[PDB]
Amino acid sequence: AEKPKLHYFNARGRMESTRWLLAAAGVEFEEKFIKSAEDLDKLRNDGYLMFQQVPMVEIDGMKLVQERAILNYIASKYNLYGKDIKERALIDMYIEGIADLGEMILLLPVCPPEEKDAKLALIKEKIKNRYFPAFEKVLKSHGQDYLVGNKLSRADIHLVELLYYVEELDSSLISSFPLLKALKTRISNLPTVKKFLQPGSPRKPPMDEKSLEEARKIFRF
Amino acid sequence: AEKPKLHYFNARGRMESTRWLLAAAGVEFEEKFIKSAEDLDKLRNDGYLMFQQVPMVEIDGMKLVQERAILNYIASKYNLYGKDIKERALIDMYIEGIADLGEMILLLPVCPPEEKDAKLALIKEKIKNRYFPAFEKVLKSHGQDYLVGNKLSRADIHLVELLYYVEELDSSLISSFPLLKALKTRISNLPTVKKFLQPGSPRKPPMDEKSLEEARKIFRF
Ligand SMILES: COc1ccc(CSC[C@H](NC(=O)CCCN)C(=O)NCC(=O)O)cc1
Ligand SMILES: COc1ccc(CSC[C@H](NC(=O)CCCN)C(=O)NCC(=O)O)cc1
Ligand SMILES: [Cl-]
Ligand SMILES: [Cl-]
Repeated sequence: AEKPKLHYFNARGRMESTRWLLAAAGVEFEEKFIKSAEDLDKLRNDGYLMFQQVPMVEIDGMKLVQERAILNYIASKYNLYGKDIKERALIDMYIEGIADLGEMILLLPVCPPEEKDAKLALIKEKIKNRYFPAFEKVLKSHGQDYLVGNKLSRADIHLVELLYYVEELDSSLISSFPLLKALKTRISNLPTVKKFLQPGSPRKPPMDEKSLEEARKIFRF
Repeated sequence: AEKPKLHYFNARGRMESTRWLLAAAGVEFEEKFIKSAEDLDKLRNDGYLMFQQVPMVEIDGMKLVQERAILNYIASKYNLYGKDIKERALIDMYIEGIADLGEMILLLPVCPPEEKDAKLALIKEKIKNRYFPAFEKVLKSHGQDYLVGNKLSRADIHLVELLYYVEELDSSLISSFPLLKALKTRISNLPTVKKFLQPGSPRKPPMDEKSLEEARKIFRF
């Protein structure tokens, strides 16, 4: 069973959701960490990166770049993309909202320092008034344990990953959303996810100033 | 089955790729233009916008928001998403690179005035050195008339749409990419696309200063 190989630097960034999804699905992977700009250039010069960027995942004979292409593939392969085209639409709608919020959070430390305070406030406003109410409403609507189809899907995994990041940001933000809290708990207790959340897994820590500088070095921004 | 109904303002923006894809698929659709902040607020208040944003498309009983959710559903529904999981992986990689370049171009007029010139220069370098070479290389690899599976897919439609925007930016950018020029011609001559390119279709013009101010008042930015 040829192990997916994840090409990225040693940090969450744009590869972390893939780590979560693979782990949730019970899929053992290996990581090849990029440690320098010359490591990145070697991947490029070797023809591994369609758009000269990473993440790249070697899986099932493909060299897949673009986080959404990677995740869509994994989700479909491991039956985490719902049962039909209509369930996929709900899943897609939900996870695209999750991705918008996740992007805001991801880029927050790369924000011009003069914009950081207002943008943090905007994110917190959006969490409390836009995103968390949307997902709370979906869960309340059907009263089922999962977002879509009464069955585990990538939507549950991606939302719960985001809930962990929001907790890191401000642990109060979830406080008025009991159904999200309950989903976090249930999903975090699934054996594959529980193992991923335990010390020693490939799960990556929050990116510190230093890891961010290693990114600026490697990717030249 | 209802005719799909597209909720957006009367401009390209984030709904235009949906108009291209539906039109290319031969699917008749209706539009309901938002003209004020109040129209948008009515859709939000009445519960039809999961994340309080448009585009929203009413299709097959869903109120689908999020452009990628909308496009994924339409592509699957109309057999424009390839024939298997690995073809979808190529399609997704391709269209995610298209979206990255498209997003840059979309947001150019909303750049601070003093950053706009430098951002245009960077977009032009990326077109010439990163994106056009990637898609040229795909077309060269198989020499076929379509990007994937020797069959029209969403990737051909989204690519050709982008080639039209690039042409507006600078008609010289494609000049050294003969296979891209040929794809633009062929796809533009497909009966459905031809009709969409002709007058009187739902295709939208470039956004001018007056349309941008309309967006600023409806969406409050
Ligand atoms: C705040 O933390 C980070 C750390 C790294 C990155 C950059 S991820 C590597 C980058 N890839 C992309 O931008 C892919 C997006 C596709 N939709 C990359 O490879 N950059 C090199 C380059 O663009 O030349 C972003 C936020
Ligand atoms: C350069 O021209 C434009 C014009 C309008 C828009 C905004 S499109 C409407 C907006 N939707 C989104 O941002 C959707 C993104 C989901 N990934 C919207 O509804 N904004 C109101 C709001 O966010 O409250 C963007 C560029
Ligand atoms: Cl990516
Ligand atoms: Cl959207």
